[PDB]
Amino acid sequence: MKAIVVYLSTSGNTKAMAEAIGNGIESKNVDVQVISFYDVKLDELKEAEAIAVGSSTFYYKMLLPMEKFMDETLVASNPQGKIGAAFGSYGWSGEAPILIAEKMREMGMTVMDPVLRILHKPTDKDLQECKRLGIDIAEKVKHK
Ligand SMILES: Cc1cc2nc3c(=O)[nH]c(=O)nc-3n(C[C@H](O)[C@H](O)[C@H](O)COP(=O)(O)O)c2cc1C
Repeated sequence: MKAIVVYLSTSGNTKAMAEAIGNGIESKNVDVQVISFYDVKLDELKEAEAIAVGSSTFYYKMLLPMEKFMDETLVASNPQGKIGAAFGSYGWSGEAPILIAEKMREMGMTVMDPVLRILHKPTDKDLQECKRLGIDIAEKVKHK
């Protein structure tokens, strides 16, 4: 089975989170690809049993390219009933991962806890939190 970790990142912080989530999924022998939203194909979303989506927060929102990706591409992938996860890096208000999770639920996805947001640059211990989210995603995939 297969998971995909899709992200938007402006300075690398959400990207670092995404790669650590993927490392956690790999560690449980679930296939995974960690990929920027710009490069992901519709078929790759359709193929996946679990889709984790991450964005940083700019002016209290996920950035517009990610909002479009979610409203157009993710909806078109027919994700009803799939495992979802939401994450991102932020500086003080941190709305984007909350908004991502809400969008996923509206789409019919079952969003795992925790929705994971991390201030500024992830420390090593922060990246262990990310790895744990990936382990949890893999275990959820294998349980289904
Ligand atoms: C122009 C700009 C606007 C930002 N606005 C917010 C904001 O409204 N709320 C917040 O929590 N962080 C805000 N941030 C902080 C970023 O979310 C934070 O630096 C984050 O670590 C960037 O992660 P990334 O490298 O994955 O893009 C802003 C940063 C910039 C540069």
